Amino acid sequence: MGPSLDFALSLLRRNIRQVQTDQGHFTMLGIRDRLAVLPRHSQPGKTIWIEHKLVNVLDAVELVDEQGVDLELTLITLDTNEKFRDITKFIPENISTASDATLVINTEHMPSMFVPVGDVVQYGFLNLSGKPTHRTMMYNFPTKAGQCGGVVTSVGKIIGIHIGGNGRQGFCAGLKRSYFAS
Ligand SMILES: CCOC(=O)CC[C@H](C[C@@H]1CCNC1=O)NC(=O)[C@@H](CC(=O)[C@@H](NC(=O)c1cc(C)on1)C(C)C)Cc1ccc(F)cc1
Repeated sequence: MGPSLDFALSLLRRNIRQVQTDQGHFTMLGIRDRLAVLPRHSQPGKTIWIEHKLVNVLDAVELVDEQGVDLELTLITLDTNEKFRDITKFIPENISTASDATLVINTEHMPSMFVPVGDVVQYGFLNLSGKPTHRTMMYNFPTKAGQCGGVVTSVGKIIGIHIGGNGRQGFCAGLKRSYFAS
């Protein structure tokens, strides 16, 4: 509710970017330095649109956890002029569920949008259009196409990235701090 909403708003300007790839429109969380995270499904190429600018991509590396499981997110590094404000400290050391979370969407079509998704609960194994992953979490909210990459936040942590849904529920890849270690 209110507390996750205001924390979510504090991330928006400095860290939550509108992007476009050949696959469509996505929300992108910048984490630190020139490092950001996107859904694998966005399939970033050699350039990517960020806000109004076509930006060269330094690399895109699929995020695979310490158990060898693809998390369906890719870590992208960018030929941006400025570094992102470092939000490492807001990514929890442990994958975290949360009550009354906020999902932040920021795309050209859904700009600066805060979605009260309610409680985010453990889900675990998830088969997303035939691609299996784990460590996912679920919220009973009817998320939509165009919300992938959306940032799931608690009172003061960034807990997940929206990756899929079935029309009545939504699912995020869980985040923990070690995923972003250099
Ligand atoms: C570029 C445009 O594409 C997009 O908009 C990305 C947006 C949507 C957001 C969905 C869109 C709808 N409700 C939502 O919240 N995401 C996907 O579509 C994903 C597929 C699903 O959500 C599928 N769901 C399940 O499999 C699923 C399983 C359970 C359990 O619940 N849902 C549905 C398409 C059927 C794409 C994907 C494929 C393979 C993966 F490794 C990982 C992801």
